Amino acid sequence: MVLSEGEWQLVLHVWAKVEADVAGHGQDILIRLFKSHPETLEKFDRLKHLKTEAEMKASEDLKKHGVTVLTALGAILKKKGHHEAELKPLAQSHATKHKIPIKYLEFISEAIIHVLHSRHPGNFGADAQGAMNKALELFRKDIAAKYKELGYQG
Ligand code: HEM
Repeated sequence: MVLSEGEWQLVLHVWAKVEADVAGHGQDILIRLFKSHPETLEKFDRLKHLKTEAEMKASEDLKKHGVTVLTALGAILKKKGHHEAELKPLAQSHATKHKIPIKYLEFISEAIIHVLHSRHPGNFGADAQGAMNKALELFRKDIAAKYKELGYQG
């Protein structure tokens, strides 16, 4: 797939709001992912022991990681589809080191869309949500094509 430039604008216009608080959004997103789909927390060897949302909220390691995730994703969105170099090292670690199935990337995509919708209703109407979803689907499709070259297609 290919997004039009107006779709990328909608995506980078909300993203600019997210970047006002990268650590807070990181936290929200990862917590929404873990509560919705608890099985995903098992993949994290540092975080696994967390039992409640109160524990998640107070974890400095969860917050540090959320910043790591959003910073990497942001650098990929800002590429506007020309992200092949940024996707290589990411596809290699998630496919052969962490072992993250495509299904899980769909779950965090859902958590990103949930949080933006709650925090940014004015900049995340139906068109901008459709453009964010298209941008994350492009991301998943290109990662999945890389997982298969790497021998994982998980
Ligand atoms: C929007 C998609 C995602 C982005 C952009 C992302 C990004 C990253 C980055 C930049 C790192 C550190 C460098 C590396 O290991 O490659 C990382 C590590 C990791 N990622 Fe992801 N990730 C995403 C989705 C996921 C999901 C959905 C899971 C599990 C459900 C997962 C589990 C992990 C684990 C287990 C590590 C290692 C954490 C640690 O022990 O420090 N990732 N991720």
